[PDB]
Amino acid sequence: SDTIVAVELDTYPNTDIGDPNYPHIGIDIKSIRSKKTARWNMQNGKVGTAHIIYNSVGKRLSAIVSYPNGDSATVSYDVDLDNVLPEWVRVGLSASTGLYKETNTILSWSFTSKLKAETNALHFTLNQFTKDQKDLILQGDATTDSDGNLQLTRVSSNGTPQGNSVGRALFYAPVHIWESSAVVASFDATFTFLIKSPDSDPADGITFFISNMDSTLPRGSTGMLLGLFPDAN
Amino acid sequence: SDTIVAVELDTYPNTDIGDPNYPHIGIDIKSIRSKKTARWNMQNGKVGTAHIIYNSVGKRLSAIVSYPNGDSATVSYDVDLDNVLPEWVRVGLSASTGLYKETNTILSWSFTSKLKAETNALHFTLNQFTKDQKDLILQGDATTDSDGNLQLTRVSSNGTPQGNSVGRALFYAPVHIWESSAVVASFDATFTFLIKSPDSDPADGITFFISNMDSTLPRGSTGMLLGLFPDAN
Amino acid sequence: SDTIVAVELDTYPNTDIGDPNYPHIGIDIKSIRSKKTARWNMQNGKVGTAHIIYNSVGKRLSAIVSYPNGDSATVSYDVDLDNVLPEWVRVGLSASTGLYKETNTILSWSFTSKLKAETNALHFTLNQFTKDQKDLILQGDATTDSDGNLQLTRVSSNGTPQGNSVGRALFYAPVHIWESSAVVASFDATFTFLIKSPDSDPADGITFFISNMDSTLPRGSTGMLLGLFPDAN
Amino acid sequence: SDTIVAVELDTYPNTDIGDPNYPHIGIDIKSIRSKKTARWNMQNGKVGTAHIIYNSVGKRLSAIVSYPNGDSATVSYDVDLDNVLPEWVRVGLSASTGLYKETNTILSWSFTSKLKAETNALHFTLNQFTKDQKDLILQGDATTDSDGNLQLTRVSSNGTPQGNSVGRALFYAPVHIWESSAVVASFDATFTFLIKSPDSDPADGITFFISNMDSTLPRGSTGMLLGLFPDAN
Ligand SMILES: CO[C@H]1O[C@H](CO)[C@@H](O)[C@H](O)[C@@H]1O
Ligand SMILES: CO[C@H]1O[C@H](CO)[C@@H](O)[C@H](O)[C@@H]1O
Ligand SMILES: CO[C@H]1O[C@H](CO)[C@@H](O)[C@H](O)[C@@H]1O
Ligand SMILES: CO[C@H]1O[C@H](CO)[C@@H](O)[C@H](O)[C@@H]1O
Ligand SMILES: [Ca+2]
Ligand SMILES: [Ca+2]
Ligand SMILES: [Ca+2]
Ligand SMILES: [Ca+2]
Ligand SMILES: [Mn+2]
Ligand SMILES: [Mn+2]
Ligand SMILES: [Mn+2]
Ligand SMILES: [Mn+2]
Repeated sequence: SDTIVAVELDTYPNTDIGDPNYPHIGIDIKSIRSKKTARWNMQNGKVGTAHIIYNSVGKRLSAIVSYPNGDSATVSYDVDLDNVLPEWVRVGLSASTGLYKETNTILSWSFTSKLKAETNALHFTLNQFTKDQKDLILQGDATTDSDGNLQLTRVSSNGTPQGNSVGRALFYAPVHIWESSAVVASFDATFTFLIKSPDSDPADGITFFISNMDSTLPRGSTGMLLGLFPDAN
Repeated sequence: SDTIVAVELDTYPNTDIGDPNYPHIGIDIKSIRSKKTARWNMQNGKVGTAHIIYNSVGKRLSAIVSYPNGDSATVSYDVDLDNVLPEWVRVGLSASTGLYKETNTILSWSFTSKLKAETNALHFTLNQFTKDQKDLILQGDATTDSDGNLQLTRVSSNGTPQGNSVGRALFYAPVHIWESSAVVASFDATFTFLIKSPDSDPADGITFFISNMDSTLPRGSTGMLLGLFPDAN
Repeated sequence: SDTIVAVELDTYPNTDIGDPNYPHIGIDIKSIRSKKTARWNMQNGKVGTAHIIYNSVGKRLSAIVSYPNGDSATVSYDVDLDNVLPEWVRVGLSASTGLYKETNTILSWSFTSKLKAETNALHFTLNQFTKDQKDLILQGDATTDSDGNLQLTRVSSNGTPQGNSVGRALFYAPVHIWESSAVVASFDATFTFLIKSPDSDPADGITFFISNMDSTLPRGSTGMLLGLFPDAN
Repeated sequence: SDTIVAVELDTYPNTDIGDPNYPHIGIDIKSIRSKKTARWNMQNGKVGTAHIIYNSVGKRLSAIVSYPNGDSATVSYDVDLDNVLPEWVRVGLSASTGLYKETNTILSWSFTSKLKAETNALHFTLNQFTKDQKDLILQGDATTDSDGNLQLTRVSSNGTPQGNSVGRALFYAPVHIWESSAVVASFDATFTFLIKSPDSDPADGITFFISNMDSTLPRGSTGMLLGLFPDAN
């Protein structure tokens, strides 16, 4: 059993497991059933930006996703992540397709963790994903293509997405997401993405997630489960 | 009428104007009557650290003050500061003494503002306050001493604090604390301080504050009013 | 007499005052006659990036300018800037036109100064130049337009550049570019620009510069003198 | 054969292999015989700071080490590190004792790498070394003690250093120290250390180093060879 915290860019409504009946952004604390969601107008073929922000003093996990034309969606959830995650974690990106499909392309990814100037800190930014990105752990169908972009889920040589794909990219170094001696733990994550499908109803979405160090893809996690959970509890 | 947002390190309980009956940290939104407070054990003669954190997605102003031995106090307040402050501001530090006194010594001050990589951003750190600090606006009794520390309120050549003192230090450049085109505005401030008095009941406290650009010290603002407000409304 | 250090993007060869017979990048230490230059292929209508880097341990001022297609020009000069500049400075951007013209448009500007975690530090990034940018000091013809870009030299409502223009933009807060107690002083500057002319031989260029605090535009400084020097000595 | 670039804090003069006849700081490019050295007054029992700075435009590797009382030593060497190191590396700290001994205690370590806002970047800061620091690779005698400090070489429960010790600490994630598409590669490293011996002539020193990813401690590298080289060529 992996422990999971995640911000989800859910493009396909699986209303049976709690989804609203539209594309949406959500905050997932140890369950695919988001503790809080917001309506999200996904824009086929456009490059969006997700910003995730957490603060251990305020104990609020906040996320906003937006597109160059302005359209944004925002969700927030009161949660003390020091009561959820282990001391050391890995951070990652995941994505899935199912019966409906889409590109799950990452163009850039940034993360910053700070423990507080006796500050422990970790920060990375990736704007070009080389073929052998030695500081990323790729799982499932995730690969890096010839444009220097990360393809979380399978895409054909044409460029057309495929269904029933799962893929995840984890940063190589573990993250001291909190330590006992800290008065301020905090982190911020940013990624830009390109989701494009022929489907007038694409699937399934992208997430940013935090998990225990040794986390691999749970069996039975494609489509609605976003490569994060074994079931829908 | 200046517009003021402030985190206050209130060392003296003025219970008539809403104070708890102990030293405390508070969040002040356009009034000395803190919207939220927390018990704070001030430690005479020790160097404390204040950390202030705000996020426009979460709309939570959080603050924590602590000492090297660990003792911390934390307060948070839900407020959308985009609905309170003007677009351009100055950030500052203030402090007062009244009938009871204390040193209000600043040893270091950091600020970071980010508008979101089309990011407008401003960040400064001051660990030594030279005699003519050309990037600080000093108001009232504030001066910089021979140890490279900032003395917000008057201290004699001996080193003994004086009463009925007011002093403020504002950063020279205005701060674009938000702009309309932003999806993420956020800021963080940090300062270390040394509060020392012969009084078994020192007064009055230090604040970090944000205000309109042309803000000067309001008349009638010493002691309990912390150099921020003209009255106690 | 202002004291000036500058990296120059010289688009027009004024061979009489030391220029090479091509567009070039140069390092200017208290004289328009660059201490060191490099050939630069300016690309009409494209957005370039200039990166300026200095280190007080290595005592090397380095600059590189480049375009999205890759073409770059690099120049370096051994100089101890602690022996040239005053303790407190302002940093800026300037540009000129003369008999030949060009747009001198700034789209983004970043600066970072660090004195060394007892670090004094100042850092700003400007990606949108609002109409009233309260943290920039505009001089001469410099204004901000309706696209959120900074126009160092005059451009007509059409968008066509004009000749005999001078303009400079200085950051509002002075910069502690060095202090005596430092073991490491260092700074880095970045700006992106758009230079466009109908002229098959545009003029005159853009610079990033450091100067004394009270520096205004010297008389007789347009065209080849880049708004920095009173003469060509 | 590992490829090695290193800044060395050489406390013991091994004059047979090129050392000056005093403690010194040096720049080591693929050989223990420093390309450039500087006199260094090591201060027994005091906490020093080393700052290492490199820039791909200036192609100068610079280093400065200093103590709270001010005494500093500075060395610089013109070298294009893009012509020396592989694309992906690990960064580390090493230290040795031999016939003479000393503590080789690291209290803090920071590193920052930037490829240039299409910036790839990696940055970490470690101010407390927990018992199981999951983001450090420890080699040889390196361990973390009960004060949250890293002990590169063996120290007894008393706190007394031991001779013939070797130890290295490498950051877990590889570092894209340069990529072909970059116009600016650069990095900066900082570490604070405590070197203390009963010996009026302690040995051997601490280094910061960059090496190929799979680098382990070369056989025959203790004492004068600083855990970096197999021989003295
Ligand atoms: C019909 O359901 C399937 O397809 C949808 C959309 O692709 C997924 O959400 C789901 O998990 C299944 O894989
Ligand atoms: C007795 O009241 C005075 O002194 C206290 C403590 O110094 C202040 O809080 C107050 O504003 C007055 O100046
Ligand atoms: C002919 O010279 C004029 O025009 C050129 C190019 O515009 C400038 O460099 C120069 O200073 C004069 O203004
Ligand atoms: C006598 O030489 C030995 O001791 C010195 C100082 O400890 C080392 O530099 C050297 O490599 C050997 O180990
Ligand atoms: Ca779903
Ligand atoms: Ca009070
Ligand atoms: Ca010229
Ligand atoms: Ca030696
Ligand atoms: Mn969902
Ligand atoms: Mn109060
Ligand atoms: Mn020139
Ligand atoms: Mn040596």
